[PDB]
Amino acid sequence: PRPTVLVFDSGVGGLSVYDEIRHLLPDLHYIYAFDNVAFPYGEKSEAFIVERVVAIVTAVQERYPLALAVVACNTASTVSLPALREKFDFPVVGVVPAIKPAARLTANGIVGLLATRGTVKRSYTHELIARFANECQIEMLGSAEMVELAEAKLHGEDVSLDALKRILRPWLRMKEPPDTVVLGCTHFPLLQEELLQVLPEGTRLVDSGAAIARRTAWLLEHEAPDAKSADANIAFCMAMTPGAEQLLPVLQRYGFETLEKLAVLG
Ligand SMILES: CC(=O)N[C@H]1[C@@H](OP(=O)(O)OP(=O)(O)OC[C@H]2O[C@@H](n3ccc(=O)[nH]c3=O)[C@H](O)[C@@H]2O)O[C@H](CO)[C@@H](O)[C@@H]1O[C@H](C)C(=O)N[C@@H](C)C(=O)O
Ligand SMILES: N[C@@H](CCC(=O)O)C(=O)O
Repeated sequence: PRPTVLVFDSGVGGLSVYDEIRHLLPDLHYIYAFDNVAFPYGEKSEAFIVERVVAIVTAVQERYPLALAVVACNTASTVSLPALREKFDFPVVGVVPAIKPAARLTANGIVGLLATRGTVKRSYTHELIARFANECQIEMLGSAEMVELAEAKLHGEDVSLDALKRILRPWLRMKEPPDTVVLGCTHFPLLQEELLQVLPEGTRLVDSGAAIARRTAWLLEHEAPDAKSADANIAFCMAMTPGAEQLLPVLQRYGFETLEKLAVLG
């Protein structure tokens, strides 16, 4: 039996964070849960999102006591953390765009932020940009379409590079584009290869994955309750739809043998 860790996202983006966590802590009892019923969260009202994520974690907790939970979703983290930390007695990890380290890595002072449409309109974002990136200029680019490209990719469809170039056209037309790009959407690291083929040579991609993994390992050491299981890793969807089912092969490649429907009360 090993500590049970939940990794949550509205869709497949959570898998990029999970991938980093499992690389650091490979023997844990992982539970991956994705809200295919309410995806995408980017458009949704914040009041709905908070209630929804709290309800999903509540349902997961009923199936398995949790040692720790990761909200590997930018559009949910910020607004949901206080509520989740109040209701549960296990540490909760959140995610915010890696602007801070990107600001210390840029050489030309131009830092780009790729996030979903809803994330670039949040006050939480605008604030972080001023708090740890006062010495550099931030180029924001929100794209709900890129999220879909990531979803498509893990569903078996090939990513159209032309679609990406179009989305990134603004940056490709810059005299001096960002030399550092923050992936502020957990779906984006999944498109790393494609992004590197389209973005100008020398662009460095930065995300929160490895840092989340380290934070997870620290919490499992200094805060997580003794909640463990010997059961194999499992993936939960909120509705057994063709779309969710189509993720089975990828989920299996990621280490989740089974995909089951989770009953949620919210
Ligand atoms: C060990 C620690 O306290 N880390 C905090 C610190 O990040 P810093 O860049 O200095 O170091 P790092 O831990 O290597 O993190 C790198 C980057 O990864 C991301 N990161 C890291 C840890 C985490 O739990 N969540 C997260 O989103 C951040 O964008 C951070 O900017 O400063 C960041 C900016 O304030 C914090 O988001 C980050 O997480 C802490 C644990 C935190 O409070 N995170 C938020 C999400 C929360 O729990 O409410
Ligand atoms: N994984 C995405 C979720 C995108 C969405 O649901 O709109 C994020 O980090 O917010």
